[PDB]
Amino acid sequence: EFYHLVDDYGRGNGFFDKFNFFTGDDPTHGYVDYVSRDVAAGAGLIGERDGRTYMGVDFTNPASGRGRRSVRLESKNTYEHGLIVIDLAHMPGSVCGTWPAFWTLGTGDWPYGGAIDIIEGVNDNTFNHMVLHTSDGCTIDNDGFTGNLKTSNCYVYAPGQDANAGCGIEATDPNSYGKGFNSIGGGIYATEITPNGISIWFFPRGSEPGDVLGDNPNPANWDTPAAKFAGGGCDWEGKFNAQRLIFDVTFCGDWAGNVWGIGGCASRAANCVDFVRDNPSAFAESYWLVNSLRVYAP
Ligand SMILES: OC[C@H]1O[C@@H](O[C@H]2[C@H](O)[C@@H](O)[C@H](O[C@@H]3[C@@H](O)[C@@H](O)O[C@H](CO)[C@H]3O)O[C@@H]2CO)[C@H](O)[C@@H](O)[C@@H]1O
Ligand SMILES: OC[C@H]1O[C@@H](O[C@H]2[C@H](O)[C@@H](O)[C@H](O[C@@H]3[C@@H](O)[C@H](O)O[C@H](CO)[C@H]3O)O[C@@H]2CO)[C@H](O)[C@@H](O)[C@@H]1O
Repeated sequence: EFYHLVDDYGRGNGFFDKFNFFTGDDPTHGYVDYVSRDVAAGAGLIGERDGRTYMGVDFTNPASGRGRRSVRLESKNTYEHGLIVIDLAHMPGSVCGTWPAFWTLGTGDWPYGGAIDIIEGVNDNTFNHMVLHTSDGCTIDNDGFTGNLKTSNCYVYAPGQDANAGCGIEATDPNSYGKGFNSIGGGIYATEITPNGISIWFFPRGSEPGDVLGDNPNPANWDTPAAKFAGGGCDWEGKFNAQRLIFDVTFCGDWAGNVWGIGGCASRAANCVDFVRDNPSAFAESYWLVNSLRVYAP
């Protein structure tokens, strides 16, 4: 009745076995060096921490080569429709120079498969930004969510929007991302994909509904989502195909690197790359700590 489990990602090596580790140059052109599973384990970038799954970055060595070492995991399995529930004890902090993201990417050529940014932000951001990226012909309505809509056109080249800004909604809770999120011991992000739209709920630690982690969660009875992407201005079924889950932490690049000098991180260094390269200790908080990752289907 409602939803049923299709995949419990487990923890540790069993969890890592369900992902492919991306090691190519960063598609978002950041100052990052994505390493293999073996190199990551050898550098302490991945592992298990008291039953929870850890994924972080190099906060020890001055960077060299492509950039600061990190990992990008992309799930082996993909999902058409469903409910993605992640319980995090910790997420990458609001650290200057960083650009963490837990998101989904459709199959096929970009951007026809669509993409969903569930948890994403840059540098010293306070609020989480939930965003969709699609081909042309997809805009969203203004109701059904607690967050504040920033952009309404999901097309990667929407007319007056920055390139690939997509259609984003900003959370109103300062504990929805980074520093605040970690200070309260994290929380739960549930993402629902249907042929009529996408919804994302953020439940700060201890405020989650009693069935969110169980066998049959029912979003219909949950409080208002933080972000809802729906409306007749988009063919929801056609704009998104099978999605794979992705975890990553990049540095500088297209977004973080370009807004480095405009925000509160500007005074830290002349530029993002210099900061990330010479201040390894600043990235200790840039890690994911997963309590559980479960995917359900209608
Ligand atoms: O166009 C050249 C490459 O595109 C790759 O697709 C990328 C896309 O280019 C990139 O902008 C996008 O970045 C993601 C954001 O859209 C959003 O979803 O947030 C993500 C997390 O921060 C961010 O990475 O990612 C797309 C998928 O990697 C093609 O994959 C690549 O083959 C092609 O050369
Ligand atoms: O290209 C040089 C030019 O960059 C401007 O900064 C842009 C950057 O180029 C864009 O790629 C970036 O876009 C972000 C998206 O990639 C992201 O997915 O979503 C965010 C959120 O709304 C987008 O901002 O935006 C920045 C800032 O507009 C510099 O401003 C400009 O001076 C420089 O010449």
